[PDB]
Amino acid sequence: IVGGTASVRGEWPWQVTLHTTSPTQRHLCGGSIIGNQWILTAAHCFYGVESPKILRVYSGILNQSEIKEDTSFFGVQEIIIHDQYKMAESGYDIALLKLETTVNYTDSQRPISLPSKGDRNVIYTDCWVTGWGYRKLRDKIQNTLQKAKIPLVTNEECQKRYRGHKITHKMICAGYREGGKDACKGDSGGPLSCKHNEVWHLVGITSWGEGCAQRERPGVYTNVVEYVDWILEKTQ
Ligand SMILES: [O-][n+]1cc(-c2c(-n3cnnn3)ccc(Cl)c2F)ccc1[C@@H](CC1CC1)n1cc(-c2cncs2)cn1
Repeated sequence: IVGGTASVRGEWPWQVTLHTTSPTQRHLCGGSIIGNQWILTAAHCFYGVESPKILRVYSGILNQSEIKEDTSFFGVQEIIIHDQYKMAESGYDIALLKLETTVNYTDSQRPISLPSKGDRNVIYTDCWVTGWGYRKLRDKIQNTLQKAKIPLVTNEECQKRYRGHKITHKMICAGYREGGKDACKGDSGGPLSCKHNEVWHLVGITSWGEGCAQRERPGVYTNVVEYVDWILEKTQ
């Protein structure tokens, strides 16, 4: 996260850190708890992942340094990537992880609701991106989970900033015109979380962008409301 600040324990309890363990263990992507055995993340995260065997899901983590050889994690039973996914910039950047067992929810590990039926025309004004990613283009994964409030941008404005890409209704864009706050490398797959009537909703999945926090180049997010039927179908 560029231009963000440190979170505290329990502040974003649906946020998980997905680790790969091949050829060495490291943070791969963010993700969001949406059910006791279900994580929602980005399909691009699994580029070069040979199978679910090498994945570890860690929840209730504030600092990456908390993760040691005895830290509990969830195994991944199945990776479900959208059938039309080809690359993040073309859309369909969405994946479900089915865990091998059920999260018992606690103060530090909680689900986030999907955008609610009948809320299609809600204007979200309280949206936050979170993650352990770079603070600038040439950086490193951060120890403490970071947060930044970022305003949504209309798809018309977003298309004007990305005339070489097709910005569809299945994407949502977010950023300041002057830049300075954005997701960056290592934040992909995590949530764009928006609070409405004091309830948090998973509005976006961090997906792609031209650079990090550049002027007039918003971050692009998978528009979760447009995949609710797909999510319900896979998780039934
Ligand atoms: O995470 N992440 C974020 C963005 C991104 C950007 N960025 C544009 N240029 N950089 N970021 C801007 C706006 C928005 Cl919304 C973004 F989602 C693009 C790509 C990635 C991921 C894809 C990898 C997982 C397949 N990635 C992770 C790493 C590293 C991990 N460990 C050390 S490096 C490098 N790439």
